[PDB]
Amino acid sequence: TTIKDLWRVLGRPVINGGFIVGTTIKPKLGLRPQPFANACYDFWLGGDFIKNDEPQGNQVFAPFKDTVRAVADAMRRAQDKTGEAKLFSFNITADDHYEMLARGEFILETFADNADHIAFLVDGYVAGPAAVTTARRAFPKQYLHYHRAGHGAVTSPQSK
Amino acid sequence: MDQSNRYANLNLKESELIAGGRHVLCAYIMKPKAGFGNFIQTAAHFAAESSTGTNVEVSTTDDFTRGVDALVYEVDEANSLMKIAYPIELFDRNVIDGRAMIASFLTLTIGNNQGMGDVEYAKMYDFYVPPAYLKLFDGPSTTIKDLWRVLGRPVINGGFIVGTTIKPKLGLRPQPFANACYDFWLGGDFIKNDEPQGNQVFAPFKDTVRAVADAMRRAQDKTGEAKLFSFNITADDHYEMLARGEFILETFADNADHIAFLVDGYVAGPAAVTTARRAFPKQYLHYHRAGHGAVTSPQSKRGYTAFVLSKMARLQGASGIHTGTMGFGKMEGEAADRAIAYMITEDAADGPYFHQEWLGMNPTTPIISGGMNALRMPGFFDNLGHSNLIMTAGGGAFGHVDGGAAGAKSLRQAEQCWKQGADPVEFAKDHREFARAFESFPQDADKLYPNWRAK
Amino acid sequence: MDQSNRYANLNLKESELIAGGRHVLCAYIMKPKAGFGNFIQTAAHFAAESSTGTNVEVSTTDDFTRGVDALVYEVDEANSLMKIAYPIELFDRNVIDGRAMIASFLTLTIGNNQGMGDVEYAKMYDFYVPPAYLKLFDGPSTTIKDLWRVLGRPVINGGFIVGTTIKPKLGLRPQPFANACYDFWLGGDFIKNDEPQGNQVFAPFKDTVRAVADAMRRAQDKTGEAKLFSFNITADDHYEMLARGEFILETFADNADHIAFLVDGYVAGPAAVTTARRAFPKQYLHYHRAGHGAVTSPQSKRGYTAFVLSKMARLQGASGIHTGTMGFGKMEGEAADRAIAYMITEDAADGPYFHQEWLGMNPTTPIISGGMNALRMPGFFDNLGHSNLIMTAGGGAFGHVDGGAAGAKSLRQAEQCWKQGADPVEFAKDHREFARAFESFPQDADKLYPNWRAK
Ligand SMILES: O=C(O)[C@@](O)(COP(=O)(O)O)[C@H](O)[C@H](O)COP(=O)(O)O
Ligand SMILES: O=C(O)[C@@](O)(COP(=O)(O)O)[C@H](O)[C@H](O)COP(=O)(O)O
Ligand SMILES: [Mg+2]
Ligand SMILES: [Mg+2]
Ligand SMILES: [Mg+2]
Repeated sequence: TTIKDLWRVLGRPVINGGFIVGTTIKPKLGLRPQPFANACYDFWLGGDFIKNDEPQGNQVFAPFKDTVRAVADAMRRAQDKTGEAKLFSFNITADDHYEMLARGEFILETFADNADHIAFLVDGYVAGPAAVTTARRAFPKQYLHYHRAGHGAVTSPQSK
Repeated sequence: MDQSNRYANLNLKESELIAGGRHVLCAYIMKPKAGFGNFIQTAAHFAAESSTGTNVEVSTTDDFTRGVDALVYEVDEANSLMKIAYPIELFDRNVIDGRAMIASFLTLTIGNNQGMGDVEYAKMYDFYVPPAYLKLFDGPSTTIKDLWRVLGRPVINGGFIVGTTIKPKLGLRPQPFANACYDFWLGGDFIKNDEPQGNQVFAPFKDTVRAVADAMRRAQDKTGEAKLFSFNITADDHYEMLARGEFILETFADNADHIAFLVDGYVAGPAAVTTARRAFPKQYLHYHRAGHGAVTSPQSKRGYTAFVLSKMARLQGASGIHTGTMGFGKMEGEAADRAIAYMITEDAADGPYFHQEWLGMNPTTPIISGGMNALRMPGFFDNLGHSNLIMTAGGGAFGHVDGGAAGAKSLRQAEQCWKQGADPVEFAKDHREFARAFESFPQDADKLYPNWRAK
Repeated sequence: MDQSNRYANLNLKESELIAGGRHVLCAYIMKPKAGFGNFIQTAAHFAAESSTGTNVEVSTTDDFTRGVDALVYEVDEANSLMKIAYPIELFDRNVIDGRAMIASFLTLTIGNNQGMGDVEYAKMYDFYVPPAYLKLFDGPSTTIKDLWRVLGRPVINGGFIVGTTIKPKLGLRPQPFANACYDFWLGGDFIKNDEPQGNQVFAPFKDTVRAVADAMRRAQDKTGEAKLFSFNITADDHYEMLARGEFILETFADNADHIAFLVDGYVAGPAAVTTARRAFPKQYLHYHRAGHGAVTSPQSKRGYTAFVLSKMARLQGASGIHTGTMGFGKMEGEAADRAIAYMITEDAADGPYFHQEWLGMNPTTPIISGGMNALRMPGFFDNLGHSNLIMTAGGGAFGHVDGGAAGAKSLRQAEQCWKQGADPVEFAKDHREFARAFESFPQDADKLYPNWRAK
C-alpha cells in the first residue's frame, strides 16, 4: 500500500495527489476515550490525517475497544460535517502477534464502510521487524505506518 | 403490473449520473417476451427484480426503499438497448474489512433477471463503476511486471513472454509430464497447467509438482535462464486450494517467486479466485475462464460479454486473464476484442458504452491462448498493437515437427519477426525453428502465406 | 484435424458403459458450425477438447493417454444428439481427503468446449455418475428432515413448510425488516433473506441479525410454534462467509438449529457452496441460483439445463435448491420440470437420458419460489404430486391485502385446500385469509377461478 491509496480515499489525484495534512493526538497519553475522540473530531474539521501517538493503545484509563468506537464515531461525524474523507492511523503494536491481529481486525470491523480510511501504525524499531511483517502480511490492504521510536540510540550522529 | 412510474426516469442524464459518482450503470441488450408488457414496462420490472422490488406491490415498502430503487434512465427499443442505474448503497460489503464483493454485483445486475418469464433475453454489454465503489475492490496485487522482474527483463515494457500449455490435456504421468516441461523451457519462459490438470489418480499432485520443480532447476541450470510455471490450484474446497498452493511454494523454495497460481474462475466462481487472490497476493494469479462461452458467445443473447467478464476479473484481482485470440485462433473471437485488452491494461479506457477511469488500480495481463502457433502470431500482434503480454501455444509448440524445444523457439522467433517488422517468409530463411513451423502446420502456412514453399 | 478415429467409438454400448461403472456419461444437444467438419468429426473434436487433446496432434501423446480419452459413443444428427463417455480417472480429486470436486466435472464436460469456433452451440441435458465417482461427493449433510424436526413435524413426510422472502428486496432498515419477519411468522414457518440482503450500509449485517433474532423469540413466544430463518452468507471471501455464519449461530443461541444458510451458488460458484457445506454441515444449506437463467433457459442452446444444475447441487451438498415454479409462477419454467424435483429427492430417478441410482445419498429439497401466491398453489401441487417441500411467497404474502400475517395464513390454507382435495372457491367460503387472497390478486383469481366474485 502507498500514499496513492490514501490519495484515492481523499478523492485526490492518484498521481502527485499532494500534501496530506496530519497531526498526532496530544496528550501522548492521558485522554480518556471520549475526550480523545473529541480532539480527533476537532482536528478533522480542518485536516486529513490523524495518528495515534506511538504509545497509545489499551491503557487502563483509555481501553482499546472503547477508544476505537469513539474515534469511529468522530470520523463519521466529521465526514458528515465537512463532506470530506478523513483518515486515522491506529497503533497496533504488541509483543504478541495475535494481539496485533485482534487489534487490526476489531478496528476494520468497527469502521466498516470506512475501513479503507484506516492505517496501521507499528513501532518497528522497538517491537522489531517481526512486528512490522505481522502487519504487512496480515493486512496488506491497509496503509502500514512505520513508527521508529527508539531508533535514535543508534542512528544519531552522536553514535558511531 | 406497470412499475414504470417508480422504476423509470428517462429524464436522468447519463453524464450527471457519472459525475455524481453514486451509481453503477449497466448497459443491456434486452428483448421483452410476447404477451406481457411493452419495452419500458418490462425494463421497469427488470430494474425492480434487480434492486428493491418484486412482481407485485407490497405494503412493507417505505420511502427509504424508494430512494435506493434502481432506475431505467435510458432506452432505445430500435436497438433493444436498456440502461439501468444502481445506487451503490445496494451492493453488499464485507463485515470483516468493509470491502466489496463481485458476487453482490452479479446477483443484482445479472441474477434473477436472467430468469424472468416476461423477458425473452437480456445480456449485459458494459458497466460503469464509480470511484467510491471502485476503490473498495481488491484489484490485482501482482502483475506481469513481477514476472518480467523474475525473468530479468525491464519492469517497464519488458516484452513478450513465450509460453505454452502442457499437452496431453490429461494423461501424462509425473515424469513424462516434467520431461515435456523441461523440453519446452529450453526455448521458452512460461508453462501453465492445462486447466483440468491437478491431482488425477495417474498423475498425483505432489509427485507431479516435485518432478516439475526438478525440471525447472535442470532447465535453469542448462539454459542459464529463469523459468516460470502456472499451477492449477482450482478446487471446491477453500482449504484444498490453500494446501495445494502452500505445498507448491514450499517445494520450489528459492524458485517460489517463479510460480503463478491458476484458477478456473468461471466454473469454480469468484469465491475461488478471491481465495487465491487474498491467500497468495504475492503470487501471479492466472484467471482461466473455461466454460465462459456459454454466455459470452455472440450466439448467446443472455448473461454478459467477454468484455464484461474481463473487466470484472480486474476488480476481482486477477494478475492475468484469458482474453482470447481475437479471431486468430481456434476459439470464437473477434479482432475488435482488442478493446478488451485495452480496458484491463490501461488506467483509462472506453467500453462499448462507458468510459472507465481505474484510478491507478493495477492492470490485468491479457493471456493469449487457443490454437495459436508461430504462423498465426504476426497477424495477432498487428491487430493488438503490442506484445507486452503472455501467449501460450500448447498444440503450436508440442505439435512442432521438431519437438517442444523447437516449438518454443518458433514462438520466440515469430514475435521477434513482428517486432522487427520483417516479412515472415523471408524471416524464416534465417530462422530454422520458425521455418519448420511452416512444415509443422502446412494448412495454416498455405492459408496465411500463399506460395511459401520457397521455405 | 479429423480425430473421429481416436475420439469416437459408436460401437460402444451405453448399457455396458453403465454396467462397467468406469465412465461419466454426458448427453448434449450440439450443432456444428457451417464450413467445418461433419457431425461426428465435430463431436470427436468436442470430446478431444474435453479430455486429453487439442486441435492438432502432439508428440507428447503416449498409449496411456489414449486410454483415458473421452469417447463419442452415440450420435443422432437428425435430433442433434451427442453422447460422450468420460473415464473417471480424468476428474480431479482433493489432496486433503481424496474426495471429488464439481469444478473438475464442469471444467471438462462443459468448459473450453463452450467456446470452440467450429461449434455453433452445445448444451448438456443430462449426465450419469457411476458409484465409484458418486460416492466421492459430499452430498447433503442436512435435509428438510432436520427442519421438520425443529417444527415438531414427522421427520418422514413432515409436510408443507409455509415460507416467504422478505420484501422490499433491499431498502428495509434493521427494525422495519425484523417487524416484517415477526408479522409473517405469526402465520408462517420459514423466512429467507432476499438473495442480495446482507451488509448494506443502511442495513448492517450484525444489527439486522440481532433484530431478526429478537423477532424470532417474540414470534415463538406469541405463537408457541418454532420458526425458521435462512440467512444469506454469500461472499467472495471465504472468511467473510465464516464470520457471518458464526455470528448468526452465536446470536441465535438456543435457536441456532432454527437457522439455514443461504448461498447464491451460481454467481458465487461451487466454491462458495462448499465453504458453507463443509464449515456448517449441521446447518441447512439453502442453495439460491440467481443468474442461472443465463444458461438454463430453453431460449439458450449453450451450457446446461436447470435439471443438470439441480443434479450437481445434490452432489455438492445442497440441503435444498430452487427448482422453479414449473410454469405456475413469474419465472421461466415448464410443468415437465417436475422431473427435476423427483431426481433430487428420490434414491432412484430418471433423467431425460440417464437413470440414476443415488446409493442412499441424502435428498435435496425442491424449494419453490417466484411469483407464487395462495391462488397459484393448488395448480402447482397438482402437477408435482406432493407438498413435502419449502415454498416461499414474498409478494404473495406481503402483497396480501390484509398484510404479511394474513398472507402467511393464505398460503397455509391454500395447501390445506389442495391436500383436502376441496374446490378452492368453495374452500374459501370458510377460510377468510385464503378468500382475501382473491381480492389481493384479482387478475390471478379472474383466470384461475372465473366466477369467484359470485360467491
Ligand atoms: O485447453 C485449451 O484448449 C487451451 O489450453 C489452449 O490449448 P492450445 O494452445 O493447444 O490450443 C486453453 O485452455 C484455451 O485456449 C482456453 O481458451 P480461452 O483462452 O479462449 O479462454
Ligand atoms: O427475488 C425473487 O424474485 C424471489 O425472492 C421470489 O420473490 P417473489 O415471491 O416475490 O416473486 C426469488 O429469489 C426468485 O423466485 C428466484 O427464482 P427461482 O426460484 O426460479 O430461482
Ligand atoms: Mg509520537
Ligand atoms: Mg487449456
Ligand atoms: Mg429473491
